[PDB]
Amino acid sequence: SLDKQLAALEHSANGRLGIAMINSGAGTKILYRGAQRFPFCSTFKFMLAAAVLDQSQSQPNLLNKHINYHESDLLSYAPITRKNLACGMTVSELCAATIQYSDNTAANLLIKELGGLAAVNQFARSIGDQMFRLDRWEPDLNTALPNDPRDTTTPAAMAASMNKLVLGDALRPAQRSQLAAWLKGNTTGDATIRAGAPTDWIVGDKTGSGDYGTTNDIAVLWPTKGAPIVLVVYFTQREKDAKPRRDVLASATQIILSQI
Repeated sequence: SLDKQLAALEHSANGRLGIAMINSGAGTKILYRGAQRFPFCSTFKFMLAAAVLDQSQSQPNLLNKHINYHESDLLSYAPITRKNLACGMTVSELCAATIQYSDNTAANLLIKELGGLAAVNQFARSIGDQMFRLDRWEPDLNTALPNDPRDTTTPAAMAASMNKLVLGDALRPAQRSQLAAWLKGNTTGDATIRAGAPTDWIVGDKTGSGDYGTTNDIAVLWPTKGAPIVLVVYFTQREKDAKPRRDVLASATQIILSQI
């Protein structure tokens, strides 16, 4: 039914579709391949910023530590860090660049600042997420090889972690609002979940893309008009150099939100 709809959609796009939708207002969930591993690509940056915002509770002044960096830190996608190379940036500025632009160098500077890759994995365990695993730095974590467990999570686990962080009480209200705000002001997701949603709902989201035409989006949606919704949509294809399919994420989103 909903299965056959999602199964036909993913078949028509030559790939595998991973979906978790949570409605905290009713508690209900919707899963499709919700316990299968998918390469998370840049959507891990949501967990990264949440880890910094988490620490900003213990250390308030963290959001203002100034980070100097070097030409050697720059990557192909580093719009904000490239611009500020000769001046450096604050931890809060790196978070915003990381979430709202998917700046790869900003992400790497934040990983190092948190205490390395192990620190991100530790943070996920600390909120009860046993599926998340970060194995590489940017941009290597986007290889997305089929059935490769590195840099993966499951849709259900990512949805549960986002729900706890953006809507649950894993963060204090200001941190939570800051995270929602960064998500809400994301500029990279106009053609994904935001497209398939009602046009007056407000959406906050983090995209990801990788090889194998991997196209990801994770979002909190605020209906005007009801209780908030967490939607994870992960999509990966069979051909290594396939074009991304943001339309498929749009189609999956309107198929899912039809059930509400």
